[PDB]
Amino acid sequence: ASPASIIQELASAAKQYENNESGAREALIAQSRALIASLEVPSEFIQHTFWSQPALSAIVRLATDVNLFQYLKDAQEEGLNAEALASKTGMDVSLFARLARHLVAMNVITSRNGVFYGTALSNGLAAENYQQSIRFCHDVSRPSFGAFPSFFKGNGYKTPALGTTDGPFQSAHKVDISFPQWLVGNPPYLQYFNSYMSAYRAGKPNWCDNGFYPVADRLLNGFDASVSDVLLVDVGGGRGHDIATFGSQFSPLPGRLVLQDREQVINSIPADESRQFEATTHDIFTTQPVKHARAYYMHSVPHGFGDEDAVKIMANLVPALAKGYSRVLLNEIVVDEERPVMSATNMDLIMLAHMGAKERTEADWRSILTRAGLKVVNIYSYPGVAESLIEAELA
Amino acid sequence: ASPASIIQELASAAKQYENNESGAREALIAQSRALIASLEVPSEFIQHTFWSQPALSAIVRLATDVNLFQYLKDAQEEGLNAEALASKTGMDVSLFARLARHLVAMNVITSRNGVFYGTALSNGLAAENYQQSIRFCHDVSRPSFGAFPSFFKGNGYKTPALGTTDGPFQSAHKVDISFPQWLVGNPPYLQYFNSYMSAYRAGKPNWCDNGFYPVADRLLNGFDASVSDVLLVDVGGGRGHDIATFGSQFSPLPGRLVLQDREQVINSIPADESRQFEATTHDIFTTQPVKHARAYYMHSVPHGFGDEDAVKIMANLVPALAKGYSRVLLNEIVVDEERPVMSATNMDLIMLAHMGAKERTEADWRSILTRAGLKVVNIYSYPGVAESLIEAELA
Ligand SMILES: C/C(=C\Cc1c(O)c(C)c2c(c1O)C(=O)OC2)CC/C=C(\C)CCC(=O)O
Ligand SMILES: C/C(=C\Cc1c(O)c(C)c2c(c1O)C(=O)OC2)CC/C=C(\C)CCC(=O)O
Ligand SMILES: Nc1ncnc2c1ncn2[C@@H]1O[C@H](CSCC[C@H](N)C(=O)O)[C@@H](O)[C@H]1O
Ligand SMILES: Nc1ncnc2c1ncn2[C@@H]1O[C@H](CSCC[C@H](N)C(=O)O)[C@@H](O)[C@H]1O
Repeated sequence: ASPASIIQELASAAKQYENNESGAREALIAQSRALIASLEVPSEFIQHTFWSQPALSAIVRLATDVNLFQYLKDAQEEGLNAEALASKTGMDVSLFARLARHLVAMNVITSRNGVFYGTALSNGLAAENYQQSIRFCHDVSRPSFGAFPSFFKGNGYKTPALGTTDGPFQSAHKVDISFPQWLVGNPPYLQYFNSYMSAYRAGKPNWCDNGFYPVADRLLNGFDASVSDVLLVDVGGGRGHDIATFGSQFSPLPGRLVLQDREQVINSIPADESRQFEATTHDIFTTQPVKHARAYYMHSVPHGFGDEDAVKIMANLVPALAKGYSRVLLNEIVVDEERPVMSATNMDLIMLAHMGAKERTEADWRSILTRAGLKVVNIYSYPGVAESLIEAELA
Repeated sequence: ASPASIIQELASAAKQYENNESGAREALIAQSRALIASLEVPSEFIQHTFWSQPALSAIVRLATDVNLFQYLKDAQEEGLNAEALASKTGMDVSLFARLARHLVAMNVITSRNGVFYGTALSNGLAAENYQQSIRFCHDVSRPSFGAFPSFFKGNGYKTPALGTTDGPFQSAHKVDISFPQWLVGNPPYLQYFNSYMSAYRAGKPNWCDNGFYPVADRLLNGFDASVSDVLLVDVGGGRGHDIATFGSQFSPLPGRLVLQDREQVINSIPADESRQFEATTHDIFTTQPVKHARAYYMHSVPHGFGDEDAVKIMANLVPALAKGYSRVLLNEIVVDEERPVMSATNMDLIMLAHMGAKERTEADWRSILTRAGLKVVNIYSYPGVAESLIEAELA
């Protein structure tokens, strides 16, 4: 596509974005990246990919060590000049201004008349969960990507056979243990990971939002407390950010909300008297203990496991399902391989770089659910959202 | 700026780009990046910065090990499917398709009906100098950026005092020697660097192009073979790509073209009977041996050196200058600190990450030239071009 036609497509998406159509924001972003790619000469592609972005990642990482985004957030509309910010961060003024000016050039913060100002982005990055996301990605994920060329050359350009212990993660970090075992052994990155799970897709429409999955019609309609008093179990739900969002959207709840994860995750949940869920320890590789709930929900859980393990994770729900009553709700990326998109290839390579795993096509998921004893009822998607919602049931 | 106003600015730049105005291509790219930044939520910024781009750098690096861009270039409009390309590259078909699909999603190659196709970008990246640029950046530059957070935390957030031996480069690569000494000791990266110098700003208007520096009026007009038969000396000109471009644009030449660089650079220049320059060894830290030439040109040379060394590099030209006749032409970035731009902060952080050096403001350069014994005549710039052209003369 020529730049001329992409300029037209971009103008068309801007109209849809002004009219507030679903997915138009993401489409406008996608047209902009296509436009850049159609105009950039290879030397500019080299500079952006290999200079601007590694420098940007490093400075953003450095920002979380010196409290930079928090200070700019506090300054609000007044901002701070380099001398004030260097003094607050304990940095050489000259060094600080050079790093800050790259953030300005990358559109992360703004600058006017020698004063630096926070932005919606940088103010958002000031939050603790984004701070820990940045540290995790730069300290843990980045070296694994850096190891891809040499790891795959050494392994003969093969897909990791075991996934767990024979991937680029193990080579980058010079261990022979799995990524989950590495996290348990390497504080503070396990708790950084748990904060990260509330940030990696934040601000995107959730499965239970309007026009995505019909929660009311499929779950609340026909809820039967005589079958079970449990409305929804979130299997592997982290610190509970997804299940809490569910409860706030469908209150008063007709039944209980049960969060299931690892003990170290459950024990890190901060106290809250307004909590609408019960936090419980469960191992996804044992049989589901909550029997006959109206819904079992998983989000980004079996995508981190090979086929044999994914089948076990789904099969372990089967003994708990009430026939004709219990829904299985799998919130995962469904890869369309004829239409590759960043949101799907991103997570795919993240799975390869940490778990040695992969994102799956619709035929892939159907095969896994069938081997588990489940059958697909319907698959729901939403424009601009990475994940689909697969509703399954007892085969 | 709201997205609405940026959409308007983008439409205005597209008109200027259609009318072929100078710098309009770069301006259109800049508006697109601003638009993306105004629409992206922080989770998408995290995914792009810390997932998409490190993965993209790694795959592009892997591509140079398996000859991928060259194969797609050879396939021309027919393209290749994953099975054909995996067979040619010696890669697992599944592994290859996942990596290739990320290149498609990042707009580096295209895909239709399961067939992958080269692009202007990927076909350009197939050239040997871009191949070696990619290896240099991923193997040498990338680790240095990755070391920024921990290096500056360890050094108290100070500008490298010596620059040469006390910077993030030394920490990333675990040496105590300077970057130039490291290159000499680490084949093949020195010759990769020399290929890289012909790629890092290729495709951009040169200083001697129309509407930039008036070569004809300032140099050719008034050329005097009785003063010297040398028209232009390129001091530190690499393998000669800049001086060869000069000769092809201003032929028949009234005087000689002299290239000066390190012996290992001169000795790597491939033979060419149509060569219009004389390749000669010279050390920029000794007095200029070519006396009274019409012009002495440097491009991206003193920007890699601290103030004391930059002064010496410029002062070493002074004994060779013919008063009233010899021009000094310094082709370097001139940083406008009130208006930060990617092309200037990019190179600034590259200087920090390799040389422990920095890009300079106009007042910075004037101070250096004055201490060297030179005075500025005029400074020329061009829309969208990173470097300016400072014409100096004997003070
Ligand atoms: C499915 C898993 C990880 C797979 C994954 C993701 O699901 C998501 C969304 C992201 C990444 C990731 O690796 C990532 O890096 O960014 C986002 C399980 C990882 C295991 C534990 C933390 C348990 C440790 C214990 O034993 O207690
Ligand atoms: C000014 C120097 C480097 C400074 C620099 C650049 O001028 C440019 C354009 C780039 C980088 C860079 O480091 C870079 O990384 O990307 C582009 C001199 C480096 C020394 C030698 C190669 C001599 C070795 C011997 O002794 O023979
Ligand atoms: N064996 C196991 N038993 C229970 N939970 C597990 C588990 N292995 C991994 N998990 C959990 O699976 C989750 C995967 S990350 C996804 C978290 C959350 N559902 C979200 O999308 O935001 C983590 O919370 C992790 O602790
Ligand atoms: N002491 C020295 N004497 C001569 N040349 C030197 C030198 N130190 C570094 N150089 C040269 O300075 C150049 C800097 S990189 C710039 C290369 C070229 N002018 C371009 O812009 O494309 C390299 O070619 C390097 O070999």
